[PDB]
Amino acid sequence: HWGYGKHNGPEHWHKDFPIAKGERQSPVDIDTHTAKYDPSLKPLSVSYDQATSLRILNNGHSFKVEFDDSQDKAVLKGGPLDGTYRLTQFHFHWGSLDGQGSEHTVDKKKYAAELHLVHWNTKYGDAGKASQQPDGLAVLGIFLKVGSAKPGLQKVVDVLDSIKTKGKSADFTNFDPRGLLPESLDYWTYPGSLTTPPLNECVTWIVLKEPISVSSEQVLKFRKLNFNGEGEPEELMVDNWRPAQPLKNRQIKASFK
Ligand SMILES: NS(=O)(=O)c1c(F)c(F)c(S(=O)(=O)CCO)c(N[C@H](c2ccccc2)[C@@H](O)c2ccccc2)c1F
Ligand SMILES: [Zn+2]
Repeated sequence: HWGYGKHNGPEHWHKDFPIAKGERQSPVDIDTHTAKYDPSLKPLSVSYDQATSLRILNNGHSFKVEFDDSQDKAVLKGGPLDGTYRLTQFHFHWGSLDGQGSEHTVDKKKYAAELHLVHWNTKYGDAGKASQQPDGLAVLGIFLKVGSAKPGLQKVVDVLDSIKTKGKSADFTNFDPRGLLPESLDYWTYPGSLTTPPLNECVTWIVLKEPISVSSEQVLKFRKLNFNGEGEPEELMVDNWRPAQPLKNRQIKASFK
């Protein structure tokens, strides 16, 4: 099946998912100098106060924390969005070393990791149906640089030893995703896709300008996860990022400057 290695990695995905070479694929390089400031864009509304995390799982591609999205509890609205998007999960992409790991890049700069908070448009009723629509999903992307620790990430890092291999999961309640956000909500936005198969072109990307800093010890815990199930050969889960794809006929908009 698909993955991130030489024989089944991003350059191979188009064979099973031909949209991989489509007109609105993600991630992209964000050219800060040619993004267009749009003074008409609204501030992003991030209403995470009633978030209810439920579980964390290693799916053999990343790890993900899943939320109760059966009611409006943790939602994203405003910015470039029409209507209300419900948070369903977050996950990360990261590198084998600190100089790569992010999917979006900024002026060709790669971060050590990128956090994706995935939300679905409540007019579509569920994430599956939303994934089939051009305005189905909004993904809030946040870059991680290595430096000071992020205290609000610690609860995540400390449970990862319990989900080392593909298919392991644990209950994971009362995690506050507000503790992963940087101070600023300034952002770039463009229309794109999921960055993993099936690569649906259904995402409004909102990528925050300000990275969060995480420590070396925090990212080192990510890199101890395994892609494999227990009892297959050990392959560390690292470099689970798709590289920048061509922008094609898109303009990236900025909320600032
Ligand atoms: N970088 S990305 O944001 O594009 C991305 C990922 F990188 C990613 F790893 C996942 S994943 O679910 O953790 C394993 C690969 O599916 C998902 N999950 C998909 C998803 C979850 C919740 C809501 C919408 C989409 C995936 O599970 C999916 C794909 C297609 C249709 C429904 C669900 C994902 F969206
Ligand atoms: Zn992602």
